[PDB]
Amino acid sequence: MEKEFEQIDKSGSWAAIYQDIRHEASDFPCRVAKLPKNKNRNRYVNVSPFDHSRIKLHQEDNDYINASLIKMEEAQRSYILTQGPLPNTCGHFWEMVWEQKSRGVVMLNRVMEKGSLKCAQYWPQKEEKEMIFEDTNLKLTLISEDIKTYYTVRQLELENLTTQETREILHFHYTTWPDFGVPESPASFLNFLFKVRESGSLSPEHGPVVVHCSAGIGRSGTFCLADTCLLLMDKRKDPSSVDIKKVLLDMRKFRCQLIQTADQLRFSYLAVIEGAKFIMGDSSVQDQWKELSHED
Ligand SMILES: O=C(O)C(=O)Nc1sc2c(c1C(=O)O)CCSC2
Repeated sequence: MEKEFEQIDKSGSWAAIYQDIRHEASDFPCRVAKLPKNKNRNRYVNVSPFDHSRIKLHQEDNDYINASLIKMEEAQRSYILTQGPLPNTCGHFWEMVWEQKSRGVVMLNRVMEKGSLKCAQYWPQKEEKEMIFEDTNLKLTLISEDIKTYYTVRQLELENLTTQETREILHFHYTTWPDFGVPESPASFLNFLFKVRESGSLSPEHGPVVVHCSAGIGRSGTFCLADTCLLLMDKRKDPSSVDIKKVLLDMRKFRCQLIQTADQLRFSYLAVIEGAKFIMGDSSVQDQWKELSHED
């Protein structure tokens, strides 16, 4: 990837490669997304889940959410990628987290960005003010939170009000990754990815992690592409056998248009190439990312 990276950079060809990926990517129907009744369930008219990998809500009324299951078979990790919840679909989002048995929610965007409300405020910002989502009968409380300078970790309690079963959900909120943008550095992104990893939420005893940005494609695609490249590499301890563009194409079978610009593609190569130092047995790089990232 690293010889590949410098051949791309050297000849200024990131947009054409990105363009090429774009022409190779799958396209499957998104007919349920586009039903008239689901119009207000999609944030963006042109970003829909394919029918074959969409998450169905376990409810008879209307089972649709804008969300897909990215099942990475070789890597043996799955993720749910979803749009930032809308004001009428926060109760569906939480219904999805409960039914799917997810332990973690990775949020890569802010509620407000570039002057616009890119996502609903779907979680409580304070402990005394729980949310009840009456359409899906679910209660959520802020148990606490750890605010760093570029991310915050929250612990949430999700109650299914129908059984009174309770689960803890960890929320990993990256607050300084710009829409259509890249993280400040490979260090700080890697520091963030490894916080999520260490917490256990990626672990196969749990449902798939839920990753969202505002559309569930650009920042989320970038997050997942890095994670999975690094997992692949880990399982074989063989960096040279991971084909990043080929992993992004496999992920694009399950949701359209994963990774939104050519600099996000380029950052993913940066992230995986740096992350490999750690996968290949230099644990010291991890606490270096931590220093560089200025987390406190
Ligand atoms: O949130 C991201 O990282 C991302 O993919 N966002 C996307 S992808 C996308 C859009 C947006 C957006 O937020 O405006 C606007 C419609 S075109 C494709």
